[PDB]
Amino acid sequence: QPAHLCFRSFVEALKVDNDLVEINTPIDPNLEAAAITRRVCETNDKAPLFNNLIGMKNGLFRILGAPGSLRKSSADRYGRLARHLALPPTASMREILDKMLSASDMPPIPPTIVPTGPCKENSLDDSEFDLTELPVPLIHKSDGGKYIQTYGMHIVQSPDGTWTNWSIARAMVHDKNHLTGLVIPPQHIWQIHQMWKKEGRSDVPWALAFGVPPAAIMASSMPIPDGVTEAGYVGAMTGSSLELVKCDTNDLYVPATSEIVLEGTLSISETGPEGPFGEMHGYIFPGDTHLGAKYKVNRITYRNNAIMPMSSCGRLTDETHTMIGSLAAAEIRKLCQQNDLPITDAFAPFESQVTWVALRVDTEKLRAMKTTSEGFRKRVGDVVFNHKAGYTIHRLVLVGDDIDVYEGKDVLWAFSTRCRPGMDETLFEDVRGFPLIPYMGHGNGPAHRGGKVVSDALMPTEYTTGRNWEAADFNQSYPEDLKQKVLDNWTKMGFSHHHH
Amino acid sequence: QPAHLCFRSFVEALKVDNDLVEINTPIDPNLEAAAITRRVCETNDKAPLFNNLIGMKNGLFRILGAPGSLRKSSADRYGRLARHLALPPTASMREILDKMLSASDMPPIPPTIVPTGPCKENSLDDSEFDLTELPVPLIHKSDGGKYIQTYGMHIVQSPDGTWTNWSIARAMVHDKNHLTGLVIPPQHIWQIHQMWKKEGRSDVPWALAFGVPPAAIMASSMPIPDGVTEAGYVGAMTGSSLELVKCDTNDLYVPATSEIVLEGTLSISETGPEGPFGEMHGYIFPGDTHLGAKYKVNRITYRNNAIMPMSSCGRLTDETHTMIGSLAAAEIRKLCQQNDLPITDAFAPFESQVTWVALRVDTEKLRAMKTTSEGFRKRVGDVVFNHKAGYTIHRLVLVGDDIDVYEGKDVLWAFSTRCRPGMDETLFEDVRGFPLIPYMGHGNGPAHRGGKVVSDALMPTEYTTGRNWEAADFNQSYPEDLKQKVLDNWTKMGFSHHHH
Ligand SMILES: Cc1cc2c3c(c1C)C(C)(C)C[C@H]1C=C(c4ccccc4)[C@]4(C(=O)NC(=O)N=C4N2C[C@H](O)[C@H](O)[C@H](O)COP(=O)(O)O)N31
Ligand SMILES: Cc1cc2c3c(c1C)C(C)(C)C[C@H]1C=C(c4ccccc4)[C@]4(C(=O)NC(=O)N=C4N2C[C@H](O)[C@H](O)[C@H](O)COP(=O)(O)O)N31
Ligand SMILES: [K+]
Ligand SMILES: [K+]
Ligand SMILES: [K+]
Ligand SMILES: [K+]
Ligand SMILES: [Mn+2]
Ligand SMILES: [Mn+2]
Repeated sequence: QPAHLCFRSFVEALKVDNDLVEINTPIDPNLEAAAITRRVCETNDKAPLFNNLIGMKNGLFRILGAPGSLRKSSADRYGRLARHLALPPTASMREILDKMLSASDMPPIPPTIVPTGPCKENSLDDSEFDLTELPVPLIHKSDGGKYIQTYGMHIVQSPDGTWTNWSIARAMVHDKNHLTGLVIPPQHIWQIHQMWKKEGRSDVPWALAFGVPPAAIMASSMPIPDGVTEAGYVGAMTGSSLELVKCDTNDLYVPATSEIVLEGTLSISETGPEGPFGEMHGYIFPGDTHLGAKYKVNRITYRNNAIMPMSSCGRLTDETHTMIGSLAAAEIRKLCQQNDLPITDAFAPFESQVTWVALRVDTEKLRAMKTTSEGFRKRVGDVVFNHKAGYTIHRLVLVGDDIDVYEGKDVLWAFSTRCRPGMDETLFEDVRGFPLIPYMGHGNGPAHRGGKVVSDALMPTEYTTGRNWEAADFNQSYPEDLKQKVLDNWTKMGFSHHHH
Repeated sequence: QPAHLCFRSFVEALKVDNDLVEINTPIDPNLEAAAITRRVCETNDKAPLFNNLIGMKNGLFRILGAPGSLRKSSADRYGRLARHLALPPTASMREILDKMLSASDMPPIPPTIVPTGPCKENSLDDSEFDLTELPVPLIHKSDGGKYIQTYGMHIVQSPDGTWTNWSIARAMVHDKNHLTGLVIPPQHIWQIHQMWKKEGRSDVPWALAFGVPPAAIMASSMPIPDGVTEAGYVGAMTGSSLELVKCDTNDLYVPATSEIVLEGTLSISETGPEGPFGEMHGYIFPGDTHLGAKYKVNRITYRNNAIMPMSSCGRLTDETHTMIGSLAAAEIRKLCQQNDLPITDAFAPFESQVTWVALRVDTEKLRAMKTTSEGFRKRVGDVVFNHKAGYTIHRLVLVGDDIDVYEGKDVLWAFSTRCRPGMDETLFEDVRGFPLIPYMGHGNGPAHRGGKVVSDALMPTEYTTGRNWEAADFNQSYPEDLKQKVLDNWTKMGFSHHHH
């Protein structure tokens, strides 16, 4: 099966790419696996595959860390993401995000039901498993639980059957047969939960599939529109209908090649302690347990020699940056264009801890609008900050066409030199805020409201007559022939490879 | 003579350090020298010494580019700055800035007058030179003149004789015997000019010395206090009285080993076209000529085989970042401490185009103050933004003791995650602004006023009870023994030198 359609094949692809380290000696899921993975993420090393995890029994489980993290070379920096999508390993960020957006104006390709698959190779009923007995990792030393769920896909469906959502949200072990996890507005798992709670009749049928098709976990991490079933979006993106099998204990459908499947319910009434967790912005606040949603597990099914993917998230760079930020930026780009805003590109700079998105403006189109910074900033911020795709993003930076928004150095240069603090900004206090950012949930103001800004790094003439500067750089401040002469003579003179 | 006391010796030191490329074939001062230098600065390469400059006659002149720019390795990143100061080439930024601040509570060591020196080896009177005939560089293709002066020291003295100031300010050739240049408030060359203009009797006696003692050019780039003669500050810093010789045509004194000396006057009445110039923030606005101050040159004296230092300034990284930003930050650190503010460190992040300064706070001392963010931000911003040392800086970022302000990644992390836009900031509109920043002089508001902000990246408990988080990083989220085990086993497992 292709790597983008089968997690087991994706692991082989990473090996084939010389992007895997297999560790066959015993590794402790209590911190050691996650520490190794953390170190990998902070240094852009090869992904670790822990084949001998202390506490693994009856095939549950191996761990793959850092599945969507960065490679060291520039040329295949994003190669792990490209391997989620059947793209060449040298694919650019633009190409990855375009692939992720491509299904937005295609007909869905609904999934195909098949009678069985590898995820049915083994099973454990409610008398045979105990989640406290599995080698679930402690990912950070102060975490409030062992976070089994950092890179699986929750599956929930609307009461009326018309929308089946796939998404990543964290969850930790509560006891032998329950998890607790984050289920917060405006996320689709929360929106569907609310539908069930208003109906009031039953708990939500649920499945959590780990080691799903890589193309599916990418969509699971992306804020595609309300009401859109991710399976059909992934089908359209990949050009193939995804093969799904029915759960044994409910009528939800999981990818046939899922490594591990939990089947059960998401309660409409119960909660339990959840968190704290070392999170995407780089922090844990020890002891800050909150209540979270409570999941009951009724059945486990799994592949022979099952592999659990794990995100050891925190400071740069891991899945919470490469996937959450970039995929939100992609959706924001489209949202802006659909609102008739002249945005060509969007990216969440890693340097901002993916709390900013830089929006590249087609300034020819901007000039034709005959508008001003105040007006344009307000329009852009209303569109983005009032939409779910803008939820995680607290600062938008508008830049003109000379800036490559995928290059954080250039975004920072533009922001720092072209946006006058205060005057060239509009603050938004009456929008949904993202509480996970420390300055929100642990800050001086309301955890759930405000704290957002549009920072206009467009220069005045970009609205009127056109760019009126040249950069004081090698590229722009010397003629072509001279630049070429310098480059041609560079090593000859005494001064100091793309792949590497 | 020691490298920090003699520019010719400094050039030898760079050679000895394997930090020089001598170019002995013809190089054009029309753009080519500066393009090579620009490329060096953008790639942290070796400094270029142009020994065969097209248009050099009768010993005027060779060029050294990139005299204060960065080296590629991390271990001796700041080695060129260390070589200005007699510090080991591995000196940290903290050590360099402490050296630069050390003379602030020492008695000055006034200079020593000597009868002659190398700067007297050759002379040209007013009938023998023509500044349009010298190999003065065109540094950027759209510059409004050939900028002879990018790394020399202007020397002017108060009318009463009590203060002799040394400073860097740009100047370009106007005609055979005049320059134009920037002379703007609140700079000391401007303050002294104003004294002469109010006296109204004569033009200002002036000298411009190129290739001065490196320790002197560092002080020339630093906003030491009003009224303080840089020569005595440099004497105290180095522990040695600087040797100066008298000008021939006026009673000012220049370093004995200066490579090139211009003697003349700075007019109290005349101006001429000045600029545009590709500047420290990375931009030129072609055609934006302004009037500038006008200098008359009466005499040139120079060393045999004179060398002109040149800054090919613009985008990162050159002298305008390494020296202007860092030396302003140093002075701001001291200013804050002298105002009883609990600041331990200050640095202008390169990523901010040296328009921010990050201030590291001793949060134990902060807690004892029993204050709030609003109050503290206002206090800090009043101190800094009302002082000349804060002139160039438009954003102050307050960070706690876990952040190394010399590491821009960590400043950006703290800013992005700990400072809520708007609420955690105080804007300052009624302070002097720095017009050279594009969003000031070419922006939407007053070029000379406002546009400043204090951004508080201290978290709430840093004011009260103490830090209440741990980072989600390898360092903080795993115990010491485990971290060490991981590191010890890193290469054994399959994963991937300080000097490199
Ligand atoms: C790639 C990835 C995504 C997420 C997470 C993680 C990884 C690795 C971990 C490591 C588990 C960290 C936490 C931290 C998380 C977090 C919480 C809120 C917002 C963003 C992140 C969270 C989480 O617990 N809760 C959450 O509501 N969304 C999460 N997302 C984002 C989420 O997958 C996207 O937003 C997506 O669009 C959802 O789908 P839909 O609702 O649009 O169908 N989660
Ligand atoms: C290291 C360096 C410093 C400066 C410059 C340059 C280099 C290489 C060039 C490349 C020529 C670019 C321009 C760009 C410049 C610029 C203009 C205004 C502020 C900052 C920079 C300027 C300039 O034209 N005018 C100016 O008033 N100050 C300059 N300084 C800063 C100045 O040396 C310090 O501020 C110092 O503290 C002065 O001494 P004092 O007055 O305190 O005694 N100049
Ligand atoms: K999703
Ligand atoms: K602007
Ligand atoms: K000075
Ligand atoms: K704050
Ligand atoms: Mn969804
Ligand atoms: Mn001074």
